[PDB]
Amino acid sequence: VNELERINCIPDQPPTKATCDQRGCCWNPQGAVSVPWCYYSKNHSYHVEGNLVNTNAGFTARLKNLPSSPVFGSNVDNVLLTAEYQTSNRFHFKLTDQTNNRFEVPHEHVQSFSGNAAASLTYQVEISRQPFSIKVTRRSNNRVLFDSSIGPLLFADQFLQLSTRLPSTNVYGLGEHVHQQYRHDMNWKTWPIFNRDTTPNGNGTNLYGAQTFFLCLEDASGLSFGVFLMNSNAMEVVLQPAPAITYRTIGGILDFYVFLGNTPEQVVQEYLELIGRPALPSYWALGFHLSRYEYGTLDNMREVVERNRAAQLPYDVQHADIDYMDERRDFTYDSVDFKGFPEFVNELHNNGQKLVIIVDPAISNNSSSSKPYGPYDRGSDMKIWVNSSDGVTPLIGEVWPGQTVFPDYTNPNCAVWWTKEFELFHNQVEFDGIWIDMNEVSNFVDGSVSGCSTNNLNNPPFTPRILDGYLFCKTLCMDAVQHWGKQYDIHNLYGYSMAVATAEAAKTVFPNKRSFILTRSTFAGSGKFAAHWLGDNTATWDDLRWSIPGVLEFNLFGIPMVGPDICGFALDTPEELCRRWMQLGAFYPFSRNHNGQGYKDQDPASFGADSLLLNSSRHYLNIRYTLLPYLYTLFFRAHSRGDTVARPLLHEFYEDNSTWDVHQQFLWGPGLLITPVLDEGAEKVMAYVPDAVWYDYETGSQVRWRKQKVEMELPGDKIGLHLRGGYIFPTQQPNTTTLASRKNPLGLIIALDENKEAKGELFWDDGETKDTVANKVYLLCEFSVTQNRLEVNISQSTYKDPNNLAFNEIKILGTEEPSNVTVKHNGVPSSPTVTYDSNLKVAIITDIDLLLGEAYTVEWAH
Ligand SMILES: *[C@@H]1O[C@H](CO)[C@@H](O)[C@H](O)[C@H]1NC(C)=O
Ligand SMILES: *[C@@H]1O[C@H](CO)[C@@H](O)[C@H](O)[C@H]1NC(C)=O
Ligand SMILES: OC[C@@H]1[C@@H](O)[C@H](O)[C@H]2[C@H](O)[C@@H](O)CN21
Repeated sequence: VNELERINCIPDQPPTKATCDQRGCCWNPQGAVSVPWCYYSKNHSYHVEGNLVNTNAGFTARLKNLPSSPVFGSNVDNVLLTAEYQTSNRFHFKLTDQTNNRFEVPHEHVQSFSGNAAASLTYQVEISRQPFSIKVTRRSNNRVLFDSSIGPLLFADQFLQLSTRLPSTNVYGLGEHVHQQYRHDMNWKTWPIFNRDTTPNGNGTNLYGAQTFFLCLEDASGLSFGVFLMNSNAMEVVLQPAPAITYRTIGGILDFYVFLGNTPEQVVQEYLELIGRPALPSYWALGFHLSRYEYGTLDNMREVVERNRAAQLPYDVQHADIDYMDERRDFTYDSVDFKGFPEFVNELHNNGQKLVIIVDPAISNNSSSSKPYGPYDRGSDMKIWVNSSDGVTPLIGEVWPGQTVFPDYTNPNCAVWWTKEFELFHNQVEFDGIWIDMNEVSNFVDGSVSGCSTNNLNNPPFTPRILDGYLFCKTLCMDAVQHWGKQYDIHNLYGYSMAVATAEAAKTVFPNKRSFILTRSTFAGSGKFAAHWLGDNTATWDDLRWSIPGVLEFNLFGIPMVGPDICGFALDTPEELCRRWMQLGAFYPFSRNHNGQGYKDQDPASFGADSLLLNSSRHYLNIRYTLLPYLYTLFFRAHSRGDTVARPLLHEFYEDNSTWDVHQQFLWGPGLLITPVLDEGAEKVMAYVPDAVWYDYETGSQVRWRKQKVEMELPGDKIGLHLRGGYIFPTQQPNTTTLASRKNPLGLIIALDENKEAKGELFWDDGETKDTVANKVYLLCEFSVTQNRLEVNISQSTYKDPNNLAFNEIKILGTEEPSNVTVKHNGVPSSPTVTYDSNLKVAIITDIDLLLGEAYTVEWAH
């Protein structure tokens, strides 16, 4: 056994020969650092008993345990393998207990399979009998993708483990963590996964969400595949240089999906096809959001709002944190500190702005005849709380308002209750969206106000290396009881269930509107319902750098609307950091400056009406807003097809191995390259320029760099922004709100490729109605340039914007001087103004009016 291929048989303690011998494993203390001294023997685990049986979907096999040591308790003697050839690109297999029903994730989107095996499979499945192994190969090149034969199958009631070899070290995914880099360190590394209230820092702990998806780029051809484990129990993922990955979980079942694609993007599309594509957001959510913990008073909030508005900051959304509430209790506001809250809501609305309020799951149990608290009374009446293990008594914990009960969002009735609470509150404060927080669920006491009983749920035979090392730390007892089951099994599903229930509530509170939901805790599929922010970061240069892979990873998980707290939540933010963070932050798909309690102000206009920071912030935010039709179309593609929004360079340039570990730059979709300065004191960035024609966004000039590392000069007022030749970018003159901005003239940026051609698209709908895509009430158009000719084609034309929108400017990059510019509408002509910069090779066509929704040909000569 090559030492990189050793599968650690002692994950639970310092390795000894005595434990090694008791477990029947192999002992060799002479490897390098982290090489397991004790590893599994070559035969051990399960064997296929009898023949595989063909089914309509695929096949089943009976696996029988080869007796061995009972290390982590009650082992499963007869295992059923059920394999389903679900589509040409998606293989599904599950290992279950043959004679006992086990917990299986009650996912809202994913349905059980009742089909016939798909035809024309891009993969082949090979089963070995003695001992059991499952292998999934790519048919085209027989590349082994999944191969369990590197280690055993382990299947005890509270310890399940399967490993797979990997075809490369190009592995991206898993969460929620601060991985610091984007390409996984396949050196010996364990990542624990269990939804936990913890700090995203340099420690690499489990965080707020649970994301088992990873994608592997096989080689420079782009061939890629992905793996998803459908399991909501505590677990860890062990990575090793074989290269190999081991999933180690403490309940449920091993329910695996293997996705094949021809590109990394297609793998993400295959994954999101299964778990659920992200919601199309409200167009205003794409705007800049402003927030802080503890304005303290409405007057303080109003003062921040008005200095930023006075600064002409693009600024769509104001968030109200727990200081709006009466003593930190849901569905109230402070009648003294926040007196006039409803009038302030009207002010926001009249300014073209939106209010997002924070809401917490945990509900104060402090209610009496003399001082009723409605949310609690109404919730008790309905019996929708999480119960202690007796199954009848609501579990009592402690969060912001003191002692609290916790809604059971897995109960359908709880969503009815939750909806009515929002209905009643909306009648008082007309908020536009909801920020759901602390929904892991988080508890200021461990378990409950009286702790948790010592038992196998609260104290299991094996605990993954989760922060603190106890499941119940800062959350509910594992034996707590809910509709979908015991907390042990469904803990990782609380934030997901809460997002589902909050979207249900939006059906009533915001009829036929998308609204906006921001969630802390997530599970696979939460993007269908909500955006995410990366939690309680810190105002440091490390945190600025770590933001990028975290953003890219959530785009793989199908939560493309993701970003950090710009400028850093904890700590006073240095001006230079916040300036660079705001430059970068204008390009996070979710863009919010948020600040923790008590720290110095970090809202852009607090640095000075004339400061370099405010000026730069406004500049790059005006650029973000200009490119909102482009961003919005990318979200339309993420919603309808499953594309990423913030995208790794390698997803576009996978043929180029120099892009495989790039995590300090990213793309918006296929065509905009963002290069932030990420280092203190720096006015330069060491950057990678991919294999394409690139144009400086502001000047339009073609860079001379192609396929190489560069020192990009980026003074304190700049971030690198380049447009990819070959792409057409729809724009819209910006305003301080998207309400206003959406009524402005549009533009096209045509960045020509080496062949003087370019292509693009634009999606347009009302920007807020739910179902516009499903119901085909939208405009979709395509732009193509092939020497001397721009064509605007209309493929879907069932929405006409009432604001007479039209492209009134076309900027062509990398062009020779255009002459005789003709504009035809269905072949019918019809002279635009043409301005030309011979040094830069930029033409701008103005005095033109291409109505959104109409087909045109713009023609020119040279
Ligand atoms: C919690 O207990 C109440 C009775 O107090 C009951 O009506 C409800 O069904 C219980 N919920 C669960 C998940 O057992
Ligand atoms: C920008 O928005 C304001 C409202 O705040 C509006 O009055 C103004 O006319 C808008 N700009 C354009 C170009 O219409
Ligand atoms: O509402 C109080 C704070 C917010 O300011 C913060 O963004 C959020 C984090 O999840 C925790 O720090 C708790 N929440």
